[PDB]
Amino acid sequence: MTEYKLVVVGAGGVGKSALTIQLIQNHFVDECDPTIEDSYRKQVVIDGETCLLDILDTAGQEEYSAMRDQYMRTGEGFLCVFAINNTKSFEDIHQYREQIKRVKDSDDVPMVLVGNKSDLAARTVESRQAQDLARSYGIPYIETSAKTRQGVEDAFYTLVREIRQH
Ligand SMILES: Nc1nc2c(ncn2[C@@H]2O[C@H](COP(=O)(O)OP(=O)(O)O)[C@@H](O)[C@H]2O)c(=O)[nH]1
Ligand SMILES: *CC(=O)N(C)CCN(C)c1ccc([N+](=O)[O-])c2nonc12
Ligand SMILES: [Mg+2]
Repeated sequence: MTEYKLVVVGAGGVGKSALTIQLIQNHFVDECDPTIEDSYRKQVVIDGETCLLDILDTAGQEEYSAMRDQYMRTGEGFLCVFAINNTKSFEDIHQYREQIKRVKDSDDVPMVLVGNKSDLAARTVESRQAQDLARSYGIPYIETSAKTRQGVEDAFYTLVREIRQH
């Protein structure tokens, strides 16, 4: 079956695992082992195509992992995630993208910028700010909540659409 290899990167606590697990298990986790990193597979129909998403949910851990290296190199699309109530997480984004540009040796990597925790009445990073970080990158911005699923399918499926047209 057609597959897409997706990688989810971003600062600690942005909700990378929560997003993954909403897409896959259709529920919210109120917390998660902050340190665990693996890939999960998920069947979805996207734009009418039956396919599998193989999603490495990264952790922040003191580098080297061969598995992590393998996904950073053969991964077709990256979700770059910050939380909209955490300005440091948003500032970090450029480190994550830059590491992806290095491992993929390209300025044109299927990516999507995700502002998670859109449910919160806690916003510190304004939407237009992220629109502009994304536009400058030439990639889409999408705001999500793992708590309510708003934007989640859209984050992932826009990423697939970016992998396809690459
Ligand atoms: N309100 C809210 N909390 C979230 C959301 N996503 C994650 N969280 C919380 O943020 C914390 C970090 O989540 P986690 O998935 O471990 O983040 P990770 O370190 O990026 O994998 C946990 O307490 C989650 O319950 C979200 O969309 N909304
Ligand atoms: C942060 C955390 O609680 N974990 C990494 C525990 C295991 N999780 C989140 C997990 C395990 C297995 C599968 N799976 O088989 O597909 C998951 N899919 O989303 N989260 C999964
Ligand atoms: Mg995690």
